[PDB]
Amino acid sequence: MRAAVVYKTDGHVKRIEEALKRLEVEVELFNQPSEELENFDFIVSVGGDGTILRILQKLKRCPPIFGINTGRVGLLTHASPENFEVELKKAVEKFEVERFPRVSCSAMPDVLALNEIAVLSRKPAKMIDVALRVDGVEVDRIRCDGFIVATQIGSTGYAFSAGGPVVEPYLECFILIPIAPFRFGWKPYVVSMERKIEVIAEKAIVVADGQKSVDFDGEITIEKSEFPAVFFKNEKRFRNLFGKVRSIG
Amino acid sequence: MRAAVVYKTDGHVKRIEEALKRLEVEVELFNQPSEELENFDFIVSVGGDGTILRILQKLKRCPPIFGINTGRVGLLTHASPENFEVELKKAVEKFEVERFPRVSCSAMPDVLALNEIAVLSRKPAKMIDVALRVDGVEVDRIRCDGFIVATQIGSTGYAFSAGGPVVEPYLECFILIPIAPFRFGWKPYVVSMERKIEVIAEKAIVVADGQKSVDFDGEITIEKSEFPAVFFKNEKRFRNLFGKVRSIG
Amino acid sequence: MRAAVVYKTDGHVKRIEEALKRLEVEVELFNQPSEELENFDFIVSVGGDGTILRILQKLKRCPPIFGINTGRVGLLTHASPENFEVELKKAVEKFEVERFPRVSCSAMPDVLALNEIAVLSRKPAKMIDVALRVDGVEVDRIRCDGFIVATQIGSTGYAFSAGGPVVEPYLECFILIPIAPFRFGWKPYVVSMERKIEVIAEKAIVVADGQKSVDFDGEITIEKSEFPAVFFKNEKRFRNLFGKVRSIG
Amino acid sequence: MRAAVVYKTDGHVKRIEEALKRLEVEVELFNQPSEELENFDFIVSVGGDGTILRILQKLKRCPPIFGINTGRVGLLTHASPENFEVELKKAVEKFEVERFPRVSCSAMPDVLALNEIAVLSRKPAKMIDVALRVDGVEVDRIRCDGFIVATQIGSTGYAFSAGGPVVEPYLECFILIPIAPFRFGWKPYVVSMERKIEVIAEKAIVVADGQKSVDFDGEITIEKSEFPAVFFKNEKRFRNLFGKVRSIG
Ligand SMILES: Nc1ncnc2c1ncn2[C@@H]1O[C@H](COP(=O)(O)OP(=O)(O)OP(=O)(O)O)[C@@H](O)[C@H]1O
Ligand SMILES: Nc1ncnc2c1ncn2[C@@H]1O[C@H](COP(=O)(O)OP(=O)(O)OP(=O)(O)O)[C@@H](O)[C@H]1O
Ligand SMILES: Nc1ncnc2c1ncn2[C@@H]1O[C@H](COP(=O)(O)OP(=O)(O)OP(=O)(O)O)[C@@H](O)[C@H]1O
Ligand SMILES: Nc1ncnc2c1ncn2[C@@H]1O[C@H](COP(=O)(O)OP(=O)(O)OP(=O)(O)O)[C@@H](O)[C@H]1O
Ligand SMILES: [Mg+2]
Ligand SMILES: [Mg+2]
Ligand SMILES: [Mg+2]
Ligand SMILES: [Mg+2]
Repeated sequence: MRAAVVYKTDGHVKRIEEALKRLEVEVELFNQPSEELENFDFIVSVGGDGTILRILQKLKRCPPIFGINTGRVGLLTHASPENFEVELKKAVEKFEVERFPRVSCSAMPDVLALNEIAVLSRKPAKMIDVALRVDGVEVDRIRCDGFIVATQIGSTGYAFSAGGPVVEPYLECFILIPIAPFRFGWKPYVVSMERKIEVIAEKAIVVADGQKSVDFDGEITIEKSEFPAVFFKNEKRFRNLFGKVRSIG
Repeated sequence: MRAAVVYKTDGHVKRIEEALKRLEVEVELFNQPSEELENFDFIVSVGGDGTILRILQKLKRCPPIFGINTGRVGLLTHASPENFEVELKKAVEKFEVERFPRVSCSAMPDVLALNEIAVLSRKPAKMIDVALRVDGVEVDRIRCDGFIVATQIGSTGYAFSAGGPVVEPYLECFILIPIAPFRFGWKPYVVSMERKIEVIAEKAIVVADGQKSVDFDGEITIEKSEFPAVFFKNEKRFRNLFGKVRSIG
Repeated sequence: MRAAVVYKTDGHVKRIEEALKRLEVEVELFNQPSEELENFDFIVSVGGDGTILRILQKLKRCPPIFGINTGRVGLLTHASPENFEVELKKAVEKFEVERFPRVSCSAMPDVLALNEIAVLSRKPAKMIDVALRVDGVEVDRIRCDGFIVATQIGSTGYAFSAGGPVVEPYLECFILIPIAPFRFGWKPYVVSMERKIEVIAEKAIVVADGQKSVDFDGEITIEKSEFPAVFFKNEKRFRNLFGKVRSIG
Repeated sequence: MRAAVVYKTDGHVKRIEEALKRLEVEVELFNQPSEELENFDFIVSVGGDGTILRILQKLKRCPPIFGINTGRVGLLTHASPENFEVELKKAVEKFEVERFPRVSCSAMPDVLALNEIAVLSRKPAKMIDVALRVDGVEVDRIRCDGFIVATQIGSTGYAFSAGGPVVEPYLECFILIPIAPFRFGWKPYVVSMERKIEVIAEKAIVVADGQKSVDFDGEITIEKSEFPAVFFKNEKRFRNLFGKVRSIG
């Protein structure tokens, strides 16, 4: 097999390359994410969750990702630098994987998002008027700094900061939530990911996973794509969720 | 067919009975629900959502319920008194139903809940220490006035008041949320309804759907039951959710 | 001088008694608070914040209180058991004090509260309809589990749990906030403590500082009293607030 | 006297000018705010609250402002276009005024704010790391979209949208609150307006009342200024607050 090792910082990389060599895996090193990562049997990401999001932005078909967490919280990672070798051995030898859905947005045709699509004001400290439609029916209209359409994996990201619920990773859904809504009452809405979401706003920008962005005016449609994020199986993902969330800062 | 008409107040009853008589349905009137309601082909509830919850408290096997809303919000009802005949005719003639899961609780055998099981302090204005386990793993411990385990149908009830998300009726899940938690940070958790929930607390009471209560100490288990709530299909349930929620008060 | 030492647990008391004798202060020991505490030059509380609230419940005229924290967070305390001697000596030799307003409630004439007056449903898991008036004008009506009228000192107590803001101890105000409000929109209100607050509710109970309660129906009036809680000056009160708050749980 | 009439829209201006003429007031019309407005006895603003904020940005010494609300909620206005002549007459004849403090920030000397100073990320969807100091002590560090330092008048503006409390206009304080904080726990802080606020952030912009803005890096200080906003007395300001807030959208 051949693996790609993607690292934001140079630390721990020689060690990981050595461990992979013991597993009879050929290694190629990447200091930046690349679409060439599609040509590998699996990917080892060294960094936090953002490294993983930036890797995913290069992949349509996704080789399974193994994350070694040097960042902050590491909801998408599998191991720490202090003990990754055993978990990596398990992952390569069993080769069991999990798939989580990614969403596409009509404003950025070739871009996929694991966490969220956010619609924001082009100008900080100015609001936009956002209308939300789900399966063709207008369900809300609200003045806000922006509006988030997150997956369940994104429930612990931007949506969390905006006041959203923590949703377990195996419950497929969208979380629909405004950022700084100028209204007396508002609630996050949690809907089936099989539904079509439309967000309508003028003078806005759309951002996927905090990485890629574009101006738009009028309507954008957001729907589940055919190209999920693929990770090695983390048997502790549900258990670890609650502790990791409490450490978010 | 034979239908039971169950009413909180006697207003509108005679006209609903005459409407059923015109549909060639035999009618029996009930001023309070009873277990006898299982013997009918369908049930027409005249009242708000609480009337429906009280009807369900008496039903294991559930004949389809049609709700005529004389209450405040009416998330579980199908029509208003001003225009119910057309919708009632459609309901009886098509006889299409929807089933929503109910949960059971180990402290109260033979009691089912559509909205929530809530564990509260026995002493008002006094907190209880609550531990929460999901599929056998302790995921949180928190001091609070009480703790709610809600279905998605219950997301617009007690869980809503406690600060929970609005969840669409066709996404099956539990919402796990504290009432007045004494902690710097906390979040609602949304998990699969296939999971087993355990709530552990001393000096508490457990309440199903705001209707039935028992004192308990120690552990209670909450799980999906085999006996759902059955309603005639409301083709506008999803569309109506958003406007109805905004009117909550 | 003579000091009362009030303790919830038996443990650290002999140590505190010896420290006071070295400061030439006669000591009397109390396992429970009583009205006799008014007859002392000052009071040393050994416990958490609840022990201080229970002391205050017995005091109209309030000798200065010095708190030694054996409870959880201790916003009302001055020192810990591990190092209290130097702070106690400074407190007594300087005898500088701080006064924090307490409020009274028309339902319980001789009862005073430092944190809050709370109006709650007499029936567990059932809402009450609460109307709120400030300086004679009805400002809100809401269905809720209860309603809190807190001082700024109470902003880190029940009001905090209900979702209220943290208000610094030297900004005199009321925080008005519902517990589990069944409404799409609601906000905590912060008003001058010179204003008269009226809460109107049927089938309710009123509770002062989580300690003393009575059933009531109709209108209660809540206002600032002439008998503040008196503490030795804590020079680090403002500074310590933020760290202590982050530790609540 | 001489009055300036400032108008966002040109609709009711002729009506207002003729009314001032009846009160023997010399009128000068302004299509937009100018520092020349300082040279009038009073100012009549035709528009919503934003028009008033833009007028104030051009004023150090503030002639009393009378607001005619063509906007949406109009917390700073005194009358609607349908009935302004009676309230305007009372204002000119009694000439009773109210002063509300404005704040300055060190990044923009000579710029004053009535609602808030907000520190925001320069890039949408990108967080900044913000440290907050009050009277010289660091009281929080948080990753967020931005951070708001509001006056009590600003409690119904950006701070409101960010989840802050509603504070009555006659209780002077700062409300310190993050916008979309990436942390498990957070609270708004309400502190005395006598305190000095320092916000520290890199790659940020500071914005006064949603109008004037500048890039900054490092530290900014925010303090109460000597130049309040001056309005004609609105006898119903406290009473109207609660209804106006509930209509915010
Ligand atoms: N308040 C917030 N504003 C923007 N993004 C947020 C916020 N809170 C959580 N996030 C999450 O951050 C994710 C992007 O993570 P990322 O690691 O790229 O950003 P970062 O850690 O702040 O800094 P950098 O992009 O430079 O690594 C988004 O997908 C979003 O879900
Ligand atoms: N804050 C709250 N406290 C208790 N229950 C709540 C609250 N908010 C919403 N509810 C919902 O109310 C439901 C009970 O409905 P019910 O109609 O019996 O209550 P009610 O309308 O307040 O009382 P009643 O109908 O007997 O006059 C519960 O299942 C719960 O989901
Ligand atoms: N969720 C909550 N419910 C009730 N009280 C709360 C809550 N959160 C904070 N408090 C505060 O707790 C105060 C009472 O403190 P007290 O020490 O008596 O309670 P306790 O610590 O829970 O019980 P105890 O000390 O008897 O073991 C109240 O004045 C209130 O301000
Ligand atoms: N979510 C929000 N984002 C930014 N400002 C907000 C927000 N919610 C309320 N505000 C308030 O809006 C004020 C600015 O008012 P302003 O009238 O200029 O904005 P506007 O109503 O969006 O109109 P416009 O941007 O065209 O001038 C700020 O001082 C702030 O207090
Ligand atoms: Mg990052
Ligand atoms: Mg009811
Ligand atoms: Mg206690
Ligand atoms: Mg405006």
